[PDB]
Amino acid sequence: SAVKAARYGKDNVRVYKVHKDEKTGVQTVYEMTVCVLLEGEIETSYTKADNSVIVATDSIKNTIYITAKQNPVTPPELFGSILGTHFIEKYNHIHAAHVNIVCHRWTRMDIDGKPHPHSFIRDSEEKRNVQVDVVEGKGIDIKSSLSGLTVLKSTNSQFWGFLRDEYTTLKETWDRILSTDVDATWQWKNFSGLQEVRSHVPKFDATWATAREVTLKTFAEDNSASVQATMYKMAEQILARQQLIETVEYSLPNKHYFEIDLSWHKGLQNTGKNAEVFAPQSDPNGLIKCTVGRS
Amino acid sequence: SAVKAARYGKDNVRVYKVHKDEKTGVQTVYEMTVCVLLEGEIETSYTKADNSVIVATDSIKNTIYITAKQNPVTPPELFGSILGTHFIEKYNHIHAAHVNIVCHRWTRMDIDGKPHPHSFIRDSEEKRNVQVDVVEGKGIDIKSSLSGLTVLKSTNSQFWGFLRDEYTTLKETWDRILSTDVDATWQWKNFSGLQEVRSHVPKFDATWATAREVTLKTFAEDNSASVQATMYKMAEQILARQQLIETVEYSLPNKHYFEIDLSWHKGLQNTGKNAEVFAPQSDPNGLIKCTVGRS
Amino acid sequence: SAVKAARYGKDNVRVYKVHKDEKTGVQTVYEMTVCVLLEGEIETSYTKADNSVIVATDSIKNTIYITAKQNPVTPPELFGSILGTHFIEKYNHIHAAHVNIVCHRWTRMDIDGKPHPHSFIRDSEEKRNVQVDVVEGKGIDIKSSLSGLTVLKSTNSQFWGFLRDEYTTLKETWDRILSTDVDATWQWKNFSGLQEVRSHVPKFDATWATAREVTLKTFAEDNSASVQATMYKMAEQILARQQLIETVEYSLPNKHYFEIDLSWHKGLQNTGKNAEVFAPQSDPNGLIKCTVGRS
Amino acid sequence: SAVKAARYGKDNVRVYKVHKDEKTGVQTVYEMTVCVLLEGEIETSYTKADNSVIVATDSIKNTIYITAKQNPVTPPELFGSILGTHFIEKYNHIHAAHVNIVCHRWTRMDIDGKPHPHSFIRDSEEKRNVQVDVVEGKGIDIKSSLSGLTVLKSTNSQFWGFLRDEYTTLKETWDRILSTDVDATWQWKNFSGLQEVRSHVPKFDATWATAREVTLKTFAEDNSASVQATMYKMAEQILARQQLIETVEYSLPNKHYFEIDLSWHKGLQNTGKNAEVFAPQSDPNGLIKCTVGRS
Ligand SMILES: O=c1[nH]c(=O)c2nn[nH]c2[nH]1
Ligand SMILES: O=c1[nH]c(=O)c2nn[nH]c2[nH]1
Ligand SMILES: O=c1[nH]c(=O)c2nn[nH]c2[nH]1
Ligand SMILES: O=c1[nH]c(=O)c2nn[nH]c2[nH]1
Ligand SMILES: [Ar]
Ligand SMILES: [Ar]
Ligand SMILES: [Ar]
Ligand SMILES: [Ar]
Ligand SMILES: [Ar]
Ligand SMILES: [Ar]
Ligand SMILES: [Ar]
Ligand SMILES: [Ar]
Ligand code: NA
Ligand code: NA
Ligand code: NA
Ligand code: NA
Repeated sequence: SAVKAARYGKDNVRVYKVHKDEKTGVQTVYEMTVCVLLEGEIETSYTKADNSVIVATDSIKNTIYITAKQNPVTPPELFGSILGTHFIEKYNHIHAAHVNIVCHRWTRMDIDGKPHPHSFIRDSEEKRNVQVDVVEGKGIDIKSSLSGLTVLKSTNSQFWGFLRDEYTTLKETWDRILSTDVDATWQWKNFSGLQEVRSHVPKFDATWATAREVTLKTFAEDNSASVQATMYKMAEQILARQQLIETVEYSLPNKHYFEIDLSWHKGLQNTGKNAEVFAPQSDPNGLIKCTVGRS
Repeated sequence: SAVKAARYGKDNVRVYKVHKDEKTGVQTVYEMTVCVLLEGEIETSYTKADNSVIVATDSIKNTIYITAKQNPVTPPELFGSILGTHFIEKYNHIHAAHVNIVCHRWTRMDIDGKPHPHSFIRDSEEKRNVQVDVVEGKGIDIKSSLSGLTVLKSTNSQFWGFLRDEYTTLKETWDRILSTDVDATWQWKNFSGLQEVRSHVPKFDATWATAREVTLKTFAEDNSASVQATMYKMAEQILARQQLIETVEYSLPNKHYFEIDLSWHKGLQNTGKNAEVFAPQSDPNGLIKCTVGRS
Repeated sequence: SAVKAARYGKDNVRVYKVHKDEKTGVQTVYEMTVCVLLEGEIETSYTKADNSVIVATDSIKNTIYITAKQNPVTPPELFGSILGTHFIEKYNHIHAAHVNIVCHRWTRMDIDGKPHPHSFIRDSEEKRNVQVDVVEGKGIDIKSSLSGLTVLKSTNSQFWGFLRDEYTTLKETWDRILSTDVDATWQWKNFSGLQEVRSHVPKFDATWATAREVTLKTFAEDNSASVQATMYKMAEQILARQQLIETVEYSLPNKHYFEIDLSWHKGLQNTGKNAEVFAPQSDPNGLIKCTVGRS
Repeated sequence: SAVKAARYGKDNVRVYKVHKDEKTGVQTVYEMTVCVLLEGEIETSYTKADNSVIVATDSIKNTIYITAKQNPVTPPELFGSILGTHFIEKYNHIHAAHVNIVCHRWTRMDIDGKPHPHSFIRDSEEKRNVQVDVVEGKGIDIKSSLSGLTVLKSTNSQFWGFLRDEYTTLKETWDRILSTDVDATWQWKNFSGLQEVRSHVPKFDATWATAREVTLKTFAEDNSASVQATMYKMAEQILARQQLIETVEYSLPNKHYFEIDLSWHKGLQNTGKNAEVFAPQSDPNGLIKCTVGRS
């Protein structure tokens, strides 16, 4: 047998960084979880117990904290590119660095209507993520995402006109609840290297803001024919709003809220126009995926 | 052998309710998870396979949905009181109903600076909870809480002058990170029954808002001597601002953020006044608890 | 305002210990998660920023590791008793130590039908737990438990003859699935102190083994009238088999498996005697509790 | 813009099936979680609100329960192939069915040393999984796996000879703890369709048994030079033992157990040969991946 593929490194590296403006006393905090996996001429660590080719996962962990000390950790697209570039440049025999970052929310507190200089709240488990693949000779491939953005609308969702056969029980509806956990990913044009990533740094925060704003507005305002039709509208707007993105991907659960027929109890009316009380369904869930690109 | 205590019922009952204003078109959503456990003359269900005494957990589930249909689900102190009162009043042999409610956040979306009439975001995993114990002959005992309120301050936390002996390694500090998940409970004066709960309804939302505001402002503004000293100031203020509360209880983890000595690497300075990059510790954690009452 | 209750210490302390027999080469591993909370004359740490009274949670953490180094970590009732006794004996102003231990399974691997000397599998998420409350002047109160013991029987469960009224939809059944996660606790007679705990050491492993054996055999063999009736028979037998236990407590979810009527599809029969395919329900769940003591 | 890729369906479908031998009274239970995602000529559901092309996720859920009623649910490779084949054959415009199955453990109880006819224990959260991709014109691609197999050895693990530079702090060791959660995947030769999958049905259970046996024996017996070197030995043995597999993939966390220097406390010796008490590290973790094929 032979090694067809291999990658290794350190996962679940928790990092915090603080910025202190000594002039204003304003502090800004950043918290992330980092994974770095390396590829290269490392076959022999698997086949021949040749540890000489292994940059120790412990050393990869140290390198994450050192890089965080010596560079901005924002935007995560840039930090990931710096960290990935370090490994392929430092080590002749390392040819790819795969850097995943989950960014945790620390939103500045407003106390008596003024932003507090050094106190933060985790407003939601919503994440901002990157996958940065730094490949020697093939530049830097960046996927950006937001995930765990949990939303519900109580009307202006519909689902009718779907295929009906001997497997179908679902009633058509012209008025339902729609609730999802938004996972939205935008795939950047290939970058030639760290210089080109740096040249575009402001577009990262901007495009995340756009993706989040388009997601929330389209969800709120679309009189939805389906998850499919609504998610496509989000993707096409994001593409129209950032030329450097090639594709937008959505992965959306349909988190069902079922009507509860109470007519067995004192003729209580709680269906159709009378529906007030619903049973949120933990499982199963619809799962709807799309990747949208330019025509 | 004999039954010394027994309670039974339905846990993890997910409930959603919508209110629709037909004049303004504005919709408001409520989502909770409910547990109801019953006590009474039920020992024979355990000792003698006497199911005649069981109000089926399935029937308790139906009753939660029916009660939500026929009553306001807010504030949760009132809904719990109504639900618990139902069981002890309806069934001669049921003498206690223990109602736990977890309220899930659905915060109205602002789209283009305007509140949306029917679109919501889960803006934190923070919960608002009640435990309502309805006991025949002994009234209604309510504990109200907020939980999952995750906060961090980057400075204006200290920990020095603790006991130092042969078990002590911790360095004194005059400037550290403090981060916690706030679990805060306020225990109401005993209520005689549902009428007395109804007479205090506005105080529930008001006291929750006070508890949250005091928590956030005190956390942000206190130059903290310890978790102990800071949580005590929160509890004090809440007691001073609602005379119908007997006690305020805090349970606070100390979610440690450790400095990282990088001086082994090219003499990099990242401790004391140079500390920028920290290692968030998943475990272990300080756990600090208080119950504060009136002098 | 005044402190009515306070306790503080270190939670989520992960501990591993290995025993190595140098003669046989056989190694034995223990892994636990420990929480120690202290009470005593500590109110001034809350009211007056008086840290002089705090045994640092960091120091409690060190003490857990040192105690594990200097004593057996098994049975957990003994280790907890030793750990708790340390704090109240060492520190004049500490009057109570509350020790919780979760024991993680590391079961020796059988390789080619032979027990391996140093290789282990986590063969369930089932835990063995203790809560050891060491209170100066009032001895040592131990609750022992098994939890996370997940079981299912496919028949020989029934539920009929429960109360039927206008809230009732549940059909009587003489043949259903029963599945639960067993949480079983046995409360020991108060011990005068560490000497008395040491005098009963063999009874801890023996009573845990009895509790587990009775749970499994009674679950498997009882033609169950209800969760209530089955859990009571378990508690009875355990009380009858260890006179040093005062009470046995069960907390059992009813993890519902619902029949699926498929008769709408080509007249497929999948209910009653034809029931083969079921929908496991994540939520809600029955929750049935008992505490059984001696007549 | 345009749809580059799309797939949709139902996730987290919990299924239970029982087999009853009426002759012997022996019952056998199976429990799984199923996901089915469909591809085909469905672009217009996204682009034009054309729901005519949507087989409702609700209908996909019904189809899972009907297929489970009408077919064996074991081995999961076969059930997945039947379920996937159903969608591409039933619907002209559906061209691929992607079927993921997680199999949950229900191990028959031994009561007084005899296997019980209808009582089961969940021995471990270890899963057996399949990914079955049924693609019209391109046959059936099956990945089989075991996951969540949690193991530890207390010695006969080493890690020395790794690269040392200005980023390295890790001490070489000739005797450490090694603990992992095994995720092992074997990729089958492409099958032309359901007939060819059926022709190989016994190899599925056999190859799972082999994979699990090789994993446990190699882990227990290898005097490990690294995770890399040990996982490669497992993969090469599985390939040698089943000709119909093309690749074996392992993904292994290195779940670190750190020594605790206690020499600051009464010169306590707990390092190197004296190491008894360790701190299990929740995070970060080494992550080591390999895909092995034939040379
Ligand atoms: O088995 C190991 N492999 C590695 O790559 C590694 N790096 N640090 N420790 C390690 N252990
Ligand atoms: O065993 C049971 N106990 C109960 O109290 C119950 N209620 N519904 N189903 C039930 N099953
Ligand atoms: O605020 C704190 N309280 C404590 O009791 C403590 N112990 N270690 N660190 C601490 N921080
Ligand atoms: O938005 C929806 N899309 C679907 O594909 C679907 N299927 N059932 N319900 C549904 N809702
Ligand atoms: Ar960070
Ligand atoms: Ar959507
Ligand atoms: Ar609700
Ligand atoms: Ar605090
Ligand atoms: Ar241990
Ligand atoms: Ar039971
Ligand atoms: Ar199944
Ligand atoms: Ar391994
Ligand atoms: Na390189
Ligand atoms: Na009553
Ligand atoms: Na004492
Ligand atoms: Na087809």
